[PDB]
Amino acid sequence: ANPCCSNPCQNRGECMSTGFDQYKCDCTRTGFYGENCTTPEFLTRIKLLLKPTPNTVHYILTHFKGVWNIVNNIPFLRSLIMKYVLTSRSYLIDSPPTYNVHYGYKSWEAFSNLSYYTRALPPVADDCPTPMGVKGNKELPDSKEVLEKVLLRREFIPDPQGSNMMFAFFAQHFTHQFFKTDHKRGPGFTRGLGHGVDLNHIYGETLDRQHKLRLFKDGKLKYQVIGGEVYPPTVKDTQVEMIYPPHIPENLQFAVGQEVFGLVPGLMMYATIWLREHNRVCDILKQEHPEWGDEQLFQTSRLILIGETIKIVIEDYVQHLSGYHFKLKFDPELLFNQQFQYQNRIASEFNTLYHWHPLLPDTFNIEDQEYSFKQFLYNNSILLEHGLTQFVESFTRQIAGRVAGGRNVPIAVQAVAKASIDQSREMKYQSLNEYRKRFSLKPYTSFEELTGEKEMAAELKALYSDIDVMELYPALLVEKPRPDAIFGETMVELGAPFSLKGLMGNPICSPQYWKPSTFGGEVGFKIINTASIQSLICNNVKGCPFTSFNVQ
Amino acid sequence: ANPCCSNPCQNRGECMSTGFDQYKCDCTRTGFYGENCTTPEFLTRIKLLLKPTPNTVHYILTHFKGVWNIVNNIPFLRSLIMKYVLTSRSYLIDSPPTYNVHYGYKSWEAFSNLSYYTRALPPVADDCPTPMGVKGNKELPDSKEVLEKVLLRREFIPDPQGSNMMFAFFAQHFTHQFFKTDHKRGPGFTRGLGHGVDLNHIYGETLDRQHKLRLFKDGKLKYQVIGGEVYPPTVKDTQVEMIYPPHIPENLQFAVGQEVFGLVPGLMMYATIWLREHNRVCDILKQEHPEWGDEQLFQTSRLILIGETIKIVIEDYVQHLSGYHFKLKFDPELLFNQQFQYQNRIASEFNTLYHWHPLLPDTFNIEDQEYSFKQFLYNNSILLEHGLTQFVESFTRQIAGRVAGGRNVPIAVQAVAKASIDQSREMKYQSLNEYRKRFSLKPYTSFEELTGEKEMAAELKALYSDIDVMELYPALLVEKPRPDAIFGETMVELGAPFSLKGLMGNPICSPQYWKPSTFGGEVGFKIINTASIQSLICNNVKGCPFTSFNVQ
Ligand code: HEM
Ligand code: HEM
Ligand SMILES: *[C@@H]1O[C@H](CO)[C@@H](O[C@@H]2O[C@H](CO)[C@@H](O[C@@H]3O[C@H](CO)[C@@H](O)[C@H](O)[C@H]3NC(C)=O)[C@H](O)[C@H]2NC(C)=O)[C@H](O)[C@H]1NC(C)=O
Ligand SMILES: *[C@@H]1O[C@H](CO)[C@@H](O[C@@H]2O[C@H](CO)[C@@H](O[C@@H]3O[C@H](CO)[C@@H](O)[C@H](O)[C@H]3NC(C)=O)[C@H](O)[C@H]2NC(C)=O)[C@H](O)[C@H]1NC(C)=O
Ligand SMILES: CC(C)(C)c1cc2c(cc1Cl)C=C(C(=O)O)[C@@H](C(F)(F)F)O2
Ligand SMILES: CC(C)(C)c1cc2c(cc1Cl)C=C(C(=O)O)[C@@H](C(F)(F)F)O2
Ligand SMILES: CCCCCCCCO[C@@H]1O[C@H](CO)[C@@H](O)[C@H](O)[C@H]1O
Ligand SMILES: *[C@@H]1O[C@H](CO)[C@@H](O)[C@H](O)[C@H]1NC(C)=O
Ligand SMILES: *[C@@H]1O[C@H](CO)[C@@H](O)[C@H](O)[C@H]1NC(C)=O
Ligand SMILES: *[C@H]1O[C@H](CO)[C@@H](O)[C@H](O)[C@H]1NC(C)=O
Ligand SMILES: *[C@H]1O[C@H](CO)[C@@H](O)[C@H](O)[C@H]1NC(C)=O
Repeated sequence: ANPCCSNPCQNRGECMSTGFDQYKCDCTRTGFYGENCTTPEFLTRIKLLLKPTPNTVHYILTHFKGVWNIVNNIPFLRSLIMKYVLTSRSYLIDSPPTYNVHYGYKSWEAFSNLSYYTRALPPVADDCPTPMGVKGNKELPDSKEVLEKVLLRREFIPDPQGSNMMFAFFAQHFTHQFFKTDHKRGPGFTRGLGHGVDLNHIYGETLDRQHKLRLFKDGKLKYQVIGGEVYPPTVKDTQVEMIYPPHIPENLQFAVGQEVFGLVPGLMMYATIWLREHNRVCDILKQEHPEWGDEQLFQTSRLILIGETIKIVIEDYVQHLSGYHFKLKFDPELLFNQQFQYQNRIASEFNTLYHWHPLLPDTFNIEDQEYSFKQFLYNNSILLEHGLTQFVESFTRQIAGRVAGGRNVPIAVQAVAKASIDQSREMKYQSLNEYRKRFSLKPYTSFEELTGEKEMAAELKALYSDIDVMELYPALLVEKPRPDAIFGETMVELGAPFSLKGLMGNPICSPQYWKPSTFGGEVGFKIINTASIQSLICNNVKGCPFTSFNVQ
Repeated sequence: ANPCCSNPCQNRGECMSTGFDQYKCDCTRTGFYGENCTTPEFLTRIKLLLKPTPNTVHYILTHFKGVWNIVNNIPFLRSLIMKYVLTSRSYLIDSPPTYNVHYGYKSWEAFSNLSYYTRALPPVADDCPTPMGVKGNKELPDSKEVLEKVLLRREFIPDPQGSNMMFAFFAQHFTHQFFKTDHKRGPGFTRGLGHGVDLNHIYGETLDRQHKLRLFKDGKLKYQVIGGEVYPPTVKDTQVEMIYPPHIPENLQFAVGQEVFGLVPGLMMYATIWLREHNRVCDILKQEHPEWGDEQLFQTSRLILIGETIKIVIEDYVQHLSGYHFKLKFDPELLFNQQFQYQNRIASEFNTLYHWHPLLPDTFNIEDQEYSFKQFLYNNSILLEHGLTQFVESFTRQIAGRVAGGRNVPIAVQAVAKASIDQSREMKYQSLNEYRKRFSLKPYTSFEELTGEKEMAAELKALYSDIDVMELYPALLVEKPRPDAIFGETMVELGAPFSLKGLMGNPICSPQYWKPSTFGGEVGFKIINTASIQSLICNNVKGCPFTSFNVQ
């Protein structure tokens, strides 16, 4: 009987109850007034008429290759354009943060406690008649049925943007430093207390773990040689807890920063490349500074690789996803005269939307073999057999699957995609349309509008009845794609504002950090400002193989 | 060894070592260039010709009362002047933070680890030949020697600005939520992980402790009634940990946020006052929101009390130090069109500079009683015998001591003063003049200029030999005060920027937090926006006694 269950307040205003059956919207700063904040101020009307849509802005950025080439080669214009991509999205995220799984009103508990993931929209209250609020049946549809009807794979669908296994395993590698759900406490809690890109997946969370993995000479990380080739050290040597099953022998239990990376050989491939990069950067700084000791050689090297990570994510990874002919840029200076809060907190909804399991193929194709999931998982024997070089050639070739578009989730991993739906409801996620309004988008008026077709749309109607009851995770994996694109509209417009805050809100982008002495001089600063996915591979893998986040 | 020991790089330039005996300065965004960042850019010269000194500004806000009398009453103007006091300060503090006691270069470990206090200037390196880097003798003067000669009180010196014991105990009480040193680890570490105004001294550091302190009905805090007067609850009842000497009987072991507050009866005064307040705010919030439950009551009250703390801090407490005829405002909307980061980290030098033990009188005077240190400390029966009303009346009347100007630390607490000296040296603090430069003040050119007299200057020159080797903390309590003022130049110009960062950087002062609905309605917002020390006492002390931070 909470009178805010129906989400009455609009355009980002806030609902407060003023009696057992009465509510009241606080419209402050929202550019609208009236009972439910639906009447615009004069200025706000003009702003709306002149502002374009996400789908129109997408057209321009993905057409006119000749105009964008002129723009891409004038340094001054390129910067101005990129500034606009950055600034036009900051307002979409709340920072300092606000809600979480247990708090639908701003509290000190919801602000102070770094073990929760924060939330873009608050959770439906426990005393609301229906799960979404006051719309829909008493219980949501069966998740197993949604899994089977519109998510699972029949015939493999490839990414028409030509993504590959270098890209998928890099997605999985990067993200698994900040997305680390503490399943003991629940779906809405986290073990990455750094909230953002601290490279804990190489160096460890605690100080205790960090020291076990360090050599204490020349700033380096422990390692071992097998087959005349540098690999991570063992568990028997170092004492770092890893999640292996007991039938793995001692000499194959590798130790790295992220306790879970032993369970896939693609994770452990990047694992070894990033480790090699650290020790390579140690050698560079050592020559520049023979006066430096072990700690400063280490602590500076970590700063450089946080620089490299962010650089590649913006100019190779997000560049590849985007589709754009415009060349994106990592250059923190664009924000020094703007209103940016250098800070971040991981949103539950960012974790949920990044479950891109439809990328994974039915088999894994290295050299002359086709490995199955049961053969691939837990099996580092494969790595040593083939070597880093063969892995890179082979995974640059193999094509990954389409995320949006529906019905392309691998059966090996059906359990996982079902968990995504169940844990959403358990965390009390508001509906798709309330989430699209939250990020300034037009609500879908039908299931056919969502999927751009008739078969899955017809299924989804029968199961949900009202389009305003449709859920976020499933909608993302079924949404109509952009032309020859990997993703739909909702994925990108929610995904991007979350991502940019965790990349640019890193303290090394802050004015007082972003200067050459921070990283050991000009020589260091240049590693960050010329890093790429192709050089990361070439510097650290025998014979310097060609690579890319797309098939050729 | 280290070729940056002599502190070459001026104007905030950062020193780096490019080999065993050769350095380099990073002048990025300083305004200067050249080997040591000393050659000014054109606009920098121009700005230094127009900027007035801090003493010029001080004189202007403390004269012209007929002109400030009009400004105050015309709200348009008032706001423009506050916005000047707020923004003129901001360039001084590093936010995100940078250094700490172990790291004199920037590092993930220094940024990431919330257990340290931060550092405004970096530590002096270990392998430097002297304590201040290169200047002075092998070792500093004997701290006993320093303490006895210029710091200890001979005869009591009253504060010319009329500061009383209400102000003494508000200072101690208020700041002991974020100055909470971890003496097992060492002086550069903290137990206060909110690095700010979270009010852990009323509610607790951990969710564990807070729950033990709460009533779980109407959002209230637990309490007991002794002779018709409401006091905090026992340790028996709560199970919360406090620090009492063995002889204290079960019924006088009170339970409060900060575990150390039982030791001093003046602290217990304010802890009982704010507890009565919290519960008072709950009763109001229930007449308004009879729908609400226990969590939402407790949590909105705790948000409201934070705002009252900040309100009273700026418009009574800091207003009283200032001596200004102009009336300060607490208004978060003044920073909504400025660049300002909404975060903070407490800094060692803030901790050190706020050891204002010269405030303490020779005895604590209540009704017709003059209690000694020995009698006053650890003895809460004194508070139960006289009662809140009479504690307030007595403390509104009793003048506290002058801090600056020398020779006013009372003997009882001399070991504290010495420790302040010795711990600074332990934490490798730099010189006084290195700190004055850092906050854009003029370095002192002699001990006589610093003190404004002859006798202490001669004894200090005899000990230190060179003005450039003088230490920060003893300097603060020796400094020539402003005309009839409690402090001098240095204390304020370092103090104010650190503090405004802790007041205004509070998450409750951002755009998304600062609006009626965060505080449960317009009623709740009114309780912050008309808060004062006078009303805090009036509503929570029997007979609404008159109070103030200065003797009539
Ligand atoms: C063979 C490779 C993979 C396997 C075996 C796998 C399987 C799993 C499993 C079992 C979970 C735990 C879910 C739960 O218990 O509820 C998980 C989490 C997750 N996966 Fe994968 N997945 C793989 C590849 C990927 C890829 C390519 C991505 C794309 C970036 C991805 C994204 C995620 C995300 C975001 C989570 C949640 C992380 C967290 O909250 O802790 N996964 N995966
Ligand atoms: C009148 C009774 C007081 C006594 C007996 C006293 C004595 C002491 C002692 C023994 C310590 C170190 C041990 C501890 O943490 O308990 C200390 C530290 C300190 N004192 Fe006091 N003091 C008194 C009042 C004040 C006042 C009026 C102020 C004014 C602001 C003040 C400011 C501080 C500060 C900021 C610290 C450092 C605390 C920390 O870092 O944890 N004290 N004092
Ligand atoms: C961030 O929020 C979390 C959720 O509130 C806190 O984690 C919770 O800490 C509680 C104790 O401080 C646990 O409460 C349980 O309480 C009973 C009653 O006293 C105890 O017997 C139980 O042992 C205790 N724990 C368990 C596991 O039963 C909560 O369980 C615990 N976690 C969860 C998921 O609820 C964090 O402490 C908080 N952060 C901070 C700094 O306080
Ligand atoms: C933030 O900073 C603090 C300083 O680095 C950390 O506190 C230190 O944690 C260490 C744990 O790794 C303690 O180590 C002691 O010393 C040896 C070193 O080899 C260990 O084996 C011992 O087990 C350990 N204990 C004893 C009794 O020797 C440090 O002593 C400890 N304290 C201090 C004052 O330095 C914090 O851990 C750190 N937090 C994080 C998250 O990084
Ligand atoms: C808007 C634009 C340029 C297309 C864009 C696309 C992005 C990202 C950022 C931007 Cl600005 C970051 C992404 C990530 O971090 O994975 C992904 C995202 F789908 F959002 F998840 O693609
Ligand atoms: C510049 C002006 C207005 C005089 C000023 C004075 C202050 C403070 C803030 C300002 Cl803006 C805060 C203070 C504190 O927190 O105790 C003290 C300080 F001495 F600085 F420590 O007095
Ligand atoms: C009450 C604390 C003083 C006892 C310790 C002896 C310190 C001696 O110090 C002397 O004190 C004289 C009298 O105040 C001053 O005139 C001298 O300048 C000073 O050197
Ligand atoms: C693991 O990989 C090895 C090496 O190719 C292979 O022979 C073996 O069958 C795999 N083991 C399992 C349990 O699948
Ligand atoms: C504390 O003061 C009271 C008077 O209020 C006195 O009776 C008592 O002796 C003192 N207590 C102790 C433990 O010294
Ligand atoms: C808000 O709009 C109007 C009042 O202007 C009212 O008819 C409507 O019922 C209000 N809110 C909802 C959720 O219907
Ligand atoms: C910096 O100042 C000048 C260079 O202009 C040089 O003579 C001097 O020795 C340098 N170092 C120091 C410590 O002043």
